Amino acid sequence: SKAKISKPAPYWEGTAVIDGEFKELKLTDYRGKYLVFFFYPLDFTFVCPTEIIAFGDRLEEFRSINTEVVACSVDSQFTHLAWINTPRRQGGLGPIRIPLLSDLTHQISKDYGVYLEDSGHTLRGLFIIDDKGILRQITLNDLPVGRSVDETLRLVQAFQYTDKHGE
Amino acid sequence: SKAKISKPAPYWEGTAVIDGEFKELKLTDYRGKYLVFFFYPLDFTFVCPTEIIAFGDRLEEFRSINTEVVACSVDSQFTHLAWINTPRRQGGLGPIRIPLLSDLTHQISKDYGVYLEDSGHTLRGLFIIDDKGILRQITLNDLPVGRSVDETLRLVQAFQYTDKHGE
Amino acid sequence: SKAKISKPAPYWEGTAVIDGEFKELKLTDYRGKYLVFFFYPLDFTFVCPTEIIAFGDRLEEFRSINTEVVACSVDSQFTHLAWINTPRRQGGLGPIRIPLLSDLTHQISKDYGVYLEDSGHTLRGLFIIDDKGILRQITLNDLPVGRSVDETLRLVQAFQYTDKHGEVCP
Amino acid sequence: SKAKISKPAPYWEGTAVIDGEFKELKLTDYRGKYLVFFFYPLDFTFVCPTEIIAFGDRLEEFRSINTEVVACSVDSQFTHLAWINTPRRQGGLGPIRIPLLSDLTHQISKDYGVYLEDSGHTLRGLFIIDDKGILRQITLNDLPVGRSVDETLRLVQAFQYTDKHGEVCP
Amino acid sequence: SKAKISKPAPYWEGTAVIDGEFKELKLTDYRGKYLVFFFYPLDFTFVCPTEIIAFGDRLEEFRSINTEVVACSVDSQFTHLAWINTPRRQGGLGPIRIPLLSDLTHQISKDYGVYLEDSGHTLRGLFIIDDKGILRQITLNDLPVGRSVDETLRLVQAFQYTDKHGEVCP
Amino acid sequence: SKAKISKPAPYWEGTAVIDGEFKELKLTDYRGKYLVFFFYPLDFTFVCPTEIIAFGDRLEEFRSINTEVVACSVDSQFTHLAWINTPRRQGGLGPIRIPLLSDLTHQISKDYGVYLEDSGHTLRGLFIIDDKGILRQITLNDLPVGRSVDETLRLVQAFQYTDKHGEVCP
Amino acid sequence: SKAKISKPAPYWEGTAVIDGEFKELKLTDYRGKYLVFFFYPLDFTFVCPTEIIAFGDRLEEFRSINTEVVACSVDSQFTHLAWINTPRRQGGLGPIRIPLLSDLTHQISKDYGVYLEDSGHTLRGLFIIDDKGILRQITLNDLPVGRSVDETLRLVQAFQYTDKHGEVC
Amino acid sequence: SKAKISKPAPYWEGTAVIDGEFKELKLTDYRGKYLVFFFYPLDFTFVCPTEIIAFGDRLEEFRSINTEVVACSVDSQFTHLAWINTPRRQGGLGPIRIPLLSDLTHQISKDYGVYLEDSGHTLRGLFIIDDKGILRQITLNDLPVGRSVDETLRLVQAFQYTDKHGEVC
Amino acid sequence: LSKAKISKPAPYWEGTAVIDGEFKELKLTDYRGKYLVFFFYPLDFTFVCPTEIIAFGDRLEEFRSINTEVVACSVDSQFTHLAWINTPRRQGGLGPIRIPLLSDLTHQISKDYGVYLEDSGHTLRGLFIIDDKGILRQITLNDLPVGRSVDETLRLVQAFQYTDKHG
Amino acid sequence: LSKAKISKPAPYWEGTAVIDGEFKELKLTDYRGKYLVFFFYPLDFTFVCPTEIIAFGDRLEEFRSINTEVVACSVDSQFTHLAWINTPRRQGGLGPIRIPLLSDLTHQISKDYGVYLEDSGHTLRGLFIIDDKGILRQITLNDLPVGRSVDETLRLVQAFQYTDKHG
Repeated sequence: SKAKISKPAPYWEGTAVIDGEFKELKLTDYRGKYLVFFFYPLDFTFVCPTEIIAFGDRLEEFRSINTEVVACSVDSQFTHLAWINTPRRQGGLGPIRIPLLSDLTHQISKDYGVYLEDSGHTLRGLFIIDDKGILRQITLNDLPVGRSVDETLRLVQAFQYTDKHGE
Repeated sequence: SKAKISKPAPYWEGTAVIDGEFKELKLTDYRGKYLVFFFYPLDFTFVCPTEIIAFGDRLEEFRSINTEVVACSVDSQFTHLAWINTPRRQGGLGPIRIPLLSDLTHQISKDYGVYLEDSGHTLRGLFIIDDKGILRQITLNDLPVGRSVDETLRLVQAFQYTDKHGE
Repeated sequence: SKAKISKPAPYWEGTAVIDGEFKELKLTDYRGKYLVFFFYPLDFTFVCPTEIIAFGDRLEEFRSINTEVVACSVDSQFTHLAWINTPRRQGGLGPIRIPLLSDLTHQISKDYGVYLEDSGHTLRGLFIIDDKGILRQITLNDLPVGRSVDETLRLVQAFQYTDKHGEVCP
Repeated sequence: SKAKISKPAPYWEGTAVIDGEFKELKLTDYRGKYLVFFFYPLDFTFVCPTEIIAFGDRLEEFRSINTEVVACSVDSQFTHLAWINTPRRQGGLGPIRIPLLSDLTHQISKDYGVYLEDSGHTLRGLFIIDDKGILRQITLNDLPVGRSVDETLRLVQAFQYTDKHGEVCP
Repeated sequence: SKAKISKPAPYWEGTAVIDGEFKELKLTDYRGKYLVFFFYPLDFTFVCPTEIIAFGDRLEEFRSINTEVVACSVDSQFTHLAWINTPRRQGGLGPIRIPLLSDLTHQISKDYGVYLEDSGHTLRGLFIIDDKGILRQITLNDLPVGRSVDETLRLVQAFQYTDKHGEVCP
Repeated sequence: SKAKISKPAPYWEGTAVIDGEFKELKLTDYRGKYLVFFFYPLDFTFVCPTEIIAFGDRLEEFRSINTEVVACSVDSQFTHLAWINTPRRQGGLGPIRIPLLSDLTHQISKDYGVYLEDSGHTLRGLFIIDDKGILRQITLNDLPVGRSVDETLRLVQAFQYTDKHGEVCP
Repeated sequence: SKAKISKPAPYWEGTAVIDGEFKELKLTDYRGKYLVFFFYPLDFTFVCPTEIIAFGDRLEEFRSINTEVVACSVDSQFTHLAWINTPRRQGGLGPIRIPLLSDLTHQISKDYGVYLEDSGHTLRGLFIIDDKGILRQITLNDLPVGRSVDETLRLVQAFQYTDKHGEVC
Repeated sequence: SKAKISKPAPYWEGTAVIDGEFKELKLTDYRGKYLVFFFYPLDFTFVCPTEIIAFGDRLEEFRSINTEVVACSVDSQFTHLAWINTPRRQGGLGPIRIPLLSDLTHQISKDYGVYLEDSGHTLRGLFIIDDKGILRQITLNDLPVGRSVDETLRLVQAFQYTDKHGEVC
Repeated sequence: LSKAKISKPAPYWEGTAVIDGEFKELKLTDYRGKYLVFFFYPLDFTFVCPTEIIAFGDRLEEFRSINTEVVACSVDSQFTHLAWINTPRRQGGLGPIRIPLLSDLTHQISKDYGVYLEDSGHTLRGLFIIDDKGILRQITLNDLPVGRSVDETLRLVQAFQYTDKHG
Repeated sequence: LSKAKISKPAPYWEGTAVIDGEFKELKLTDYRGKYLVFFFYPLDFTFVCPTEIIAFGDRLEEFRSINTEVVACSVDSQFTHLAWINTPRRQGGLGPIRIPLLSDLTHQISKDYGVYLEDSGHTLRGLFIIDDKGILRQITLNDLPVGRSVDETLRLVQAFQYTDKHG
């Protein structure tokens, strides 16, 4: 694992799905803004994707504080694309406004210390990266428990407040 | 790579989709029969899956010579399941009678020497394993070119003929 | 770091201040209960200890869901006790309901991966350990931003709910 | 093995019998053409050389798609020439149209990953190399089962088709 | 330990409390003066701080012989400041004229060979460093026993004397 | 090389052609007899095979002094059989009384220090091995020059003589 | 160095001059008593050995508190004896009540961390070892500056006091 | 061993007895000529040295084909000279036309692979070296069995023949 | 390990010696241009008469008339050498002496000449003949109980000087 | 490297010696129970008179009356030693001799006694006094041009036997 608090967050690049198209995406495309970078275990499971949907539905609240949100699994960009194109009712994701980055090679998961070598995918990991590319926060959940948009917004707001005013 | 001609084919186990259900599958479940074990690059691409369909449609010809056929990619069993449940017309696989083994951890691809470390999936690799678990044939194609059911049947028939009659 | 989600949380033992007394405290003392185990950077700073006080003031919310809280810094047990004996209105901690564990040697901070080699103290690390001694959650924050009791309770509840009932929803 | 799909096929050079003469033959001599490069186990066995003869007898099918064929075993160039000079009706090879490369030192077999350390000869390995010297295909068979000219032509055609036009179908 | 008699005292730097405020302090800030540099185990313990106070009250005796005194423990500078701000009556140090240097990382203590790996703090170690930065004397005491200001003054005057005049006694 | 004068000749085994058929042959099959074991570079070359034929025709001279002869090259046993089956007139060996051992893996040749890494075959090497498996004599010739049956007979009789009677001449 | 505070003091053994006689001496011979174990650089030098003399002359202040003193240098036992048999007024040490241990091989000096590799003798090192053989105090001085008997006594008394009562205040 | 067929023969140099005089001799002194370079075990033994004698007595058969012979043992040049100055009829070698090279340090024997570590002398090793300094032939015999001048001649003639014409038939 | 090799430069040494009752820095190379007899003796002030040193002392003009110096060495300090010299013979001392007593306090010189006994802390009886070019010509090592002869040493020096000139 | 250490067992040696004109296997331990003077000389048959060996030969009864044997050694073979003995002195030989000449043909004995000159292939002039318990008591190493004295050797042996008994 290369992810260390107060150090540049580890570099990543891959293929994401953004508004239904394949795009090359780099961690460093987000310099100048806070980034919530998070991992989820797999597309197309039998468990509703409440957390991705929750982050998707609430994106303008991140955007109004100069923050982007990128989600990532070990799935191919082709799987992400199909998942998005499957309607929510059939067990799919549906349209989403959050980029789904593919970590097909697993390099990215390993660098972020979230990769489950016995399973082949990640745990639930979330990372808050500031506008200088510095890693400010790490949250790792065992699989059965998701993340909260509200907790994430508090953390982002607090790191931004302390960046300007100290303490 | 651990795959060597005339040596036991390397052991594998994982989750497969077989008739639309998840099943634990082991290379060694096929002892007593010839096995055509093959890898393909990914589910849900924009390229028709002619080869998987071809092998699927022609399965009884393998079965009448005591031969099973298993296909494998680095995709999750959940992705395989969704791919099978997407109709052929929408860019899916449709029903298939061939197990789709998941190599989510990539261990299996690495052992078979078919894993593309820069890409995160396999090339087009096919392996003929006899009823004693011994590896008899290796075919590796660069991605753009598929396999032939007829060539595969010739090879299986020939190895079976030579097992009994020599030469 | 020896701290791995899904594995036995790394063993620790040390001197804690518990109700104004020095007691030997061990991780296995918490077997049979959930444990919120968190690190904080230093006693006696000029910045209000709002986040440690919050946990102690709200401790019954943990205890009513069979969960204990232990706080830890690299400070000695003597510094802990002096901090506790300083009134909040003077910037002290005041009397507190949760053990303050001393990690003077730095071993526990290092095993938890929260030690800052260049500063000599830890960042803000929090760890949720189930009643079987298994690590379930790791929250690590840069120095300037504290933890939430509400978030921590949501996490503990969620882990106990899924411990008993499993999958979240259809 | 140095043989990797998508990488420059491993360089080789040696003495080949070409139209009953010894010539120095190199892999780069084939630049600008596809090359089917295959190994076979041994000259002068009691088993009909049906598979080597097939390739030579059908060579114009390769040449009309800008492809050359070179066969190779661990035998010396002298053994190759003697095999060629033995009539098919005596079990010899007879005159043949494709070079027979000698890999007497075993280096080329080893670079191709087809050498059998315990036997001192190769298995049945075949390699399709594009006109840029890149390896596109590896076919390795156990000893008792030969290669197909038809399969090999299908593969070469498919690689040239996708070299120019790309993806197979919608 | 890096501390060797007749070699430059091991470099150190850190945050010290000097007249009730945080200051960066370096060993090299003392070039041109003798330095009494001593370690004590911990702030805020139940044992009376006799030895630091004795050095403090008697500081002028060192200053009149061009000598500074600096004390050090593994406590943070914030704990050092709180201890100074605690009246001697409740267990504090009270106002003090000597800097309290913080060795929070434990590096300075390790470099001086005074750190106790099993307890997380130092034993009672004292060092006489001359005006040229050279280490002249090492005193190491097990925990229970303090240092004497008079003995320290005798060693300092002895070194200054032999610096200037070489000779002891015919 | 593992071949050392006065030590057991390096063990070997392989397939030999003996009276026109394949036989497994082992160095230890010769215990109780002297063995002339010699290597020649290749079957089927343009240079006349004078030396093998000379050993062949004169075999009875070795047999009458309890000595066997075995020849070896890196060719396969199939090439050895074809060479024997080729009339001397067209470039063959013709019928032959000495076994042709195959060293296809190159192991036996390496063990005897006769292998040429850059050519893939042996130089002209000959070894006299006594009835107790001990190596008594090594002759190594660059390629162009053959061995003499008379010289080989002189060495064999000399060793048998000194075996029995020790002495050379007063 | 093998000398570590709170750990058994490094074992030593060798020939000492005791009472103008050569005797084999061991650290373990001192179990049951406190030991002031001190190294001095060389016999027969041009500077008054008032520091070894001072310990010998005030020896009873150690013994009345169950403490022995042993002095040690890299000189041979023969040289120690010659030094003793040479009168104070003449460069000698004269008769002395404390054992002089020879560290001729330098093993003991190296074990105590007091050996100077470039000069071939020790600095001025003093070690306080309790009745259980545990090292309690280390005093190391650069060559020009001697030890004080009063400070050594203060230290021994303080260790013995805290051994029994544990608690300054 | 450094002696490898087809490679330059390992360089050697040392003192030889040539013509009853000590001379410095080198492998390179032989460039332009074929060299029979042969090792024999020891001077002064109880068995007829008929094998060195045989080479000396038939030396002209070598020289008429541009070939020199040099014999070598681990004995010193002084011993070689004593052996030469001792008459055949008395255990000696007598006068001899071939240089006797001393390998007293054993370096030359070890470089040629002929040294027996347990006995301290060589086996019966012979080396044929061409006019370009390339090693062409190695003959190694167990101690009891000598070399033949006729076979050596046959070998030299054959190398020279094939050097020029290349092709038996 | 020993650095003293016959026919090689004698190992370099430097230290304090007592010369005519005074301390002087002395080094091996001070002797270049002259032959040097350099010998070790085990210790000052033992109960065994210092016969051999006295013997070399008394016969020093025999060495000097053949351009040869003599230097004695033990591991004792230069302060002990001075006391031993300043102690009358009848009291067990050396008495006045006209050869330098070199101190090998650090023991490095003894170790370099291969005469140090690591279990005792002093040297055995070792003697070295070094020629005017600094070359070691002779090594004599005696177990403790047996001393060196001045006559033998003289014979050896004159023999080396003779063959230096005439072979 | 040398194994010869004063006060330790002399290094073991075995070889062929010429004794009274015959070959005999000889080993160091044949001398246990007696003192042994064991010395090396560089070579047989040189142009330099063999004075020292003859000297030890001629004076052998002086050694034997003090329970002491003498054995001479060079790197020459036992065959050369025999020829040298069987060559009359006036012809440059040794002539009849009553000390064993040991052959160190392999050079191991010379190396173990630290007397072998690796650039020349023979030994320097080395002499060893070994007591009746096999203990090395004295080492004398002389550069080539200078020989050993029988009188010194006698003095050294009698001195060791004297202090063995009386200190």
